Amino acid sequence: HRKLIIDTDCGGDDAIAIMLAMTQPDVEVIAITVVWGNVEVNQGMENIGKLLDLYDADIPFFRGAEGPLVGERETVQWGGFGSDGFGDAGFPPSQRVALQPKRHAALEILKILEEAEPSDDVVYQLVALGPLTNVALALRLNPDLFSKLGTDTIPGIVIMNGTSESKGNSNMAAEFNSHCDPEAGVVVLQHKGWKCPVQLVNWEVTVNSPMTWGFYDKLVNRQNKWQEFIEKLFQRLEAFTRVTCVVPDAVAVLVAIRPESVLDSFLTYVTVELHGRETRGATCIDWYGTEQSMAKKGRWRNCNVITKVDNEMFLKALRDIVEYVA
Amino acid sequence: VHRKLIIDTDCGGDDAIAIMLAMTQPDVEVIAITVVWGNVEVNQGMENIGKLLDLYDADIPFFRGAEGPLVGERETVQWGGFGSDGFGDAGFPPSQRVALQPKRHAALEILKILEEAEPSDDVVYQLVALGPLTNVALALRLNPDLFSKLGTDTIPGIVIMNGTSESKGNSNMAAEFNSHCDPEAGVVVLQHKGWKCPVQLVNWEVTVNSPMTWGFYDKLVNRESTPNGRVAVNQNKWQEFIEKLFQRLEAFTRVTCVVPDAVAVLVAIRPESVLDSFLTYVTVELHGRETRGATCIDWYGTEQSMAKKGRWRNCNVITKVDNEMFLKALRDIVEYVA
Amino acid sequence: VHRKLIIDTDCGGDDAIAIMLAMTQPDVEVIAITVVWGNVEVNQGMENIGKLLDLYDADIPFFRGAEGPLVGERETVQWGGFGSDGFGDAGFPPSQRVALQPKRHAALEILKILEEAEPSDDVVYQLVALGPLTNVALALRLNPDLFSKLGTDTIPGIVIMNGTSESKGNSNMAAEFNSHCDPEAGVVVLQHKGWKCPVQLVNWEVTVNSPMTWGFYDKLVNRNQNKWQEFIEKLFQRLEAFTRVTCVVPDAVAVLVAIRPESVLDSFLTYVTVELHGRETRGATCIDWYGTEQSMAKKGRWRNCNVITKVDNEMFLKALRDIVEYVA
Amino acid sequence: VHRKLIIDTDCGGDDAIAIMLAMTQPDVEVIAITVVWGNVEVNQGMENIGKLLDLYDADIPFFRGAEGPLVGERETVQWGGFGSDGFGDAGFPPSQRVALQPKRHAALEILKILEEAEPSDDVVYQLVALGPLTNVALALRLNPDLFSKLGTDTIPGIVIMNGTSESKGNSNMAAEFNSHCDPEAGVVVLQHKGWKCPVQLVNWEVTVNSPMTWGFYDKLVNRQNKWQEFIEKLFQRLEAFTRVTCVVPDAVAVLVAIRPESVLDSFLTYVTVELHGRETRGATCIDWYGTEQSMAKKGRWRNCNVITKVDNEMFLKALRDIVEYVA
Ligand SMILES: [Ca+2]
Ligand SMILES: [Ca+2]
Ligand SMILES: [Ca+2]
Ligand SMILES: [Ca+2]
Repeated sequence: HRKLIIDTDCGGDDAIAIMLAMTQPDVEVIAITVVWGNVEVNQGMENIGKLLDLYDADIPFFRGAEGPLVGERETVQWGGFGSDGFGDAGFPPSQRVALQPKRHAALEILKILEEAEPSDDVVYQLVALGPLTNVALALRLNPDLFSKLGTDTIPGIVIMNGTSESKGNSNMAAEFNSHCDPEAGVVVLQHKGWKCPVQLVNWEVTVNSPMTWGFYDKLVNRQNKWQEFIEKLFQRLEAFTRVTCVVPDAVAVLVAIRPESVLDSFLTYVTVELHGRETRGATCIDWYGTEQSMAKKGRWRNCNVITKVDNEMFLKALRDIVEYVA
Repeated sequence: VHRKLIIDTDCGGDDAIAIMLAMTQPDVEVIAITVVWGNVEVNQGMENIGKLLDLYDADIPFFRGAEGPLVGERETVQWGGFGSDGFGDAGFPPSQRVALQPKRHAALEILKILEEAEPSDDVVYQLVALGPLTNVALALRLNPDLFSKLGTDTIPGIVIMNGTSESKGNSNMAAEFNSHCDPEAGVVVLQHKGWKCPVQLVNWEVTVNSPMTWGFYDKLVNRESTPNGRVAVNQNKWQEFIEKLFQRLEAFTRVTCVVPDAVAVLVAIRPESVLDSFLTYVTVELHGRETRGATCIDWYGTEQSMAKKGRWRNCNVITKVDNEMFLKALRDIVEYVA
Repeated sequence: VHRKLIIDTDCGGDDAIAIMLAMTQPDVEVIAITVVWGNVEVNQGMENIGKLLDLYDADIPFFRGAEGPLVGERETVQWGGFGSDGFGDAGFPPSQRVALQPKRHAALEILKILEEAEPSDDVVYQLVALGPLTNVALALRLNPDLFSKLGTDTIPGIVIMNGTSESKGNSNMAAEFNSHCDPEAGVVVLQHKGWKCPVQLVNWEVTVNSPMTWGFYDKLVNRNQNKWQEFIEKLFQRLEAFTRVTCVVPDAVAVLVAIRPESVLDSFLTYVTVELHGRETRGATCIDWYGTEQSMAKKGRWRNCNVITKVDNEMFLKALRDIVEYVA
Repeated sequence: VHRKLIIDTDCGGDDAIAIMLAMTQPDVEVIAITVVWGNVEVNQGMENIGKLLDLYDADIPFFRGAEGPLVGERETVQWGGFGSDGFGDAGFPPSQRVALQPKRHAALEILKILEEAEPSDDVVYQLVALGPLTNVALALRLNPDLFSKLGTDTIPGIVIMNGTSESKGNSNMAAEFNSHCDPEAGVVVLQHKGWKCPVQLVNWEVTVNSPMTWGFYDKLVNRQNKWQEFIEKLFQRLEAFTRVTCVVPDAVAVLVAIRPESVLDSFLTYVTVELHGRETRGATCIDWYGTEQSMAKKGRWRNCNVITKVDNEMFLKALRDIVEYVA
């Protein structure tokens, strides 16, 4: 049984990803932590509330950082999902928002880790679907508790972050979440004491595991109440971009909870550039480094670069979202 | 007007003189000491603060903070001017106070103090930072709103010993130690929205400009001679401690002795000691090769040019401190009766 | 179309194969070889070119160029894959051609050749750069206008073995050797206004994707030799001992792209530049994958560079095969 | 000692006063003027030098140099303090000298001059740089060895108006214009091995500390002769824009080159230019506390004399000498 903390900036693919986690057996989302990114934290809170209304779930969700770990944001809000990142769909506003605790998301990660009881029946995982600010902030406050995540075998942290080929979608080199907070990425990747290397679910690997617009049409039944919500959520994205639809965060959640969906990967040293002009936020990957090269430069195999996900397993998981009975 | 201070510190020789100055001034109360990495490691820092509070018998609580920069490995080296422990290698008796202290991270303690703070016309809270800004930045990103509880519209909420005014760097060619230790933290502090008063930047050059003479020092610690020659004759426990604390620094460098952190504490509690300053936009360079940690100052920026760049006057660069008031405050340390 | 090539080079093992390729292809004539620092120092490079031209008894002139980057000390290290002289440590007889060469800096020679050139659609001049771009940048800064004499509206004037398309850096984590050697020079080349055709970027990954097999190599070198095969066996002997299923010969791929444009099976035309200021990414190749006409105009960007993504391996092997079968 | 100067310039208002100072001093001869981009474009610059030489009837040759930085697009803006042409928008008659000038790029002219230079104890050669260092850097990478012909063991071969001593940047927060214009070029000049004497750095703050008064200026232009009339016209926009003191930085640099006794204070140490900072690109980095052992450990040496005080009295007298010149 997996217990997940999902850290998110609450866009359309974040919603599909959360839906995937909540409709999979032997998985329980125990907290949702909101971070700035594609929409502002206040709007994010509203989005999560609307998504949890749909499920009637009593999962607690928390306000996190409104900007980067260090300095003004150097990225722009995309707007691909619409002005609220959620379809501008007219969902009824949620009464869940005001009920939520005041605790900063970072302090909540720590509280959950503190209260966590790892055994072989119950494993805890953090999946990060937005800029890493909340996670970095928690890490520098109490680094030790992060060893409670994962197993020697099961990854404690999976992140939707960076590139494997520096096809940047934010600047020329850097992926959005990474570019949003490069400092936070360094803190996550440099951290000592993960039980398993960070799993890097990067842009290119999600591009190569998309859904077809044809598949989408069938998903949304071109109706039970889940398909209706997905149609409304994706309506702006659909008008703006529609042969394939890339749903990155959902790929990340799939990697976390079905590790067999990883068909190919490369375990090596990875870090984030902080200081370049065109390359701030770039993912730097030691492709050729030997154990002897790394020792010399104080590197180590800290990151598993995911290079191929099983598309078939992904589609089935999406299919499972719309067939879910509580 | 009573001041309640939080002092964030990396626990070197000049940090000790600064805390001594805060603790011996009337209408001032140090309510918490938060320890940060810098010239000594946090563990050693804790031991230093404990030895300093033994001297006073003070029950001020102190807290372990960050062991390294906000982001990445330290890019500075430990100076060693005050000795291997940054505190004289003097054989002070180890303190029993250390083990008694609460486990709380220093950052969470700043937030707790701010949360419990009850500012009024008669009570003002101030944060004086005497080391790398890591703890402060960390507290700031967790709960930025609480920081408006510091200061008044008139009295500065934050005074930092940090940076340069002329980029005479003492860590690399351009950057001062504390700034260079954690440039990212400095950006967080200076870019923060909602300080009641601009950050007061007590920089390297203004502290160099307000030093003590070795001759003054000799009198501070009751060395005399004639007769015959230089020896301490009837030292109080404050002078004895100061003599032991500075003994390595003295052997390494000894006409003037610069005590930067003490100057910053003076600025915080006696604002009339600021003879000259320049209010403008200041930030810290994060990305240069030779200039990482540099203090960048908008010397010629107008209201118009700052508006167009998303700048504002966020920092008061202190350029002259009253040396006479500084010496008197040091004098007041050795004359203190509880 | 008769091609006249200027080959700028740091005179390593793959540089030699590349030059051999140019010199054994019909309707191609190498008219100058300009030497640049890189995997070997300029003096050693001069010696290498001399020994290669001895083999052919070619009277092609060759020139000393920059001994270091456009700006600052080198931030790369000499690889040593081809041996201590970058040329097999093979005991080739030293060349008498070296002392005969003109004193002219390589940069000023590029300018002289461009000045004397009569370009038409029958006779095209092409610069192929196989090393750090120092000499080219330096020439470009001094007389940028003359560089329009290279190429056609159809045929590329400049082809460079440079950069990555995927930031699999072989010098630091992100940057390829030639690019990391001189990132400033790379910006000068890619930012230059007035190329008739975009710069062709023969990057690391595309050359990795078009290698030779060690088996192919054994046949190339006949495994009763001829003089070309003997020289290739000796040139690659250290590389072979150090690394030997596939052998990557990047500079040869670049020369192939310059003289047989039909070997480019796939490419992407967009805006490309080189990072100057990153800590881990100095020398990185920055490629505008998603740039549109609207986004590029706002950013002062334009489609300046053709990123080569697949070369025809079959055409490549045939061209290497043609080296060892050459009769003057 | 007879001095032979090459003056590298971006042709603004203080560049003109500076060149006028060089041309009106005894035992000085300007033998070439090399034009570089900066406050005005090279084409405009050429026009300006031509108008200045018309005034003197001088047959000094001048050359077109770099239109932009050594590497990448300019990251600075044209100031416009001296007006739209950097020269007063004054209506000076256009010069017939421009079309006569050789086509040689300025960089290759520096090399030709150095190649033909004949140093002796009677004749010393100096390069004074009054703009972005692009031309000088470009000449240095092409043929570094020739640059040892400049100077003496005692007399500086290169004097530059460049950088800051206190990082009071007038282009960004940290950097001075010329330095910010071309940081890469500054590294090339400062890192060069083989100068006979350290580079003399005539920086922004020391020139601010040796200005002229507007009152002095009034007396200078006779508030009249052909020299004064020209100076009044050249400074007319600057005067309307800014007018107690008027800073004339390039003139201070020329003064330091030709009257070394005007340097009242300086500090010899290791200096370089930041290439990679966001806010500090173009900053002057100075090793204030470096020692002989500390510098050796880090591959540094004393490559640069940071000028910290110039004799204002000597400066004013030299300006005074401009308007009293008889050929
Ligand atoms: Ca997201
Ligand atoms: Ca301190
Ligand atoms: Ca090569
Ligand atoms: Ca000028």
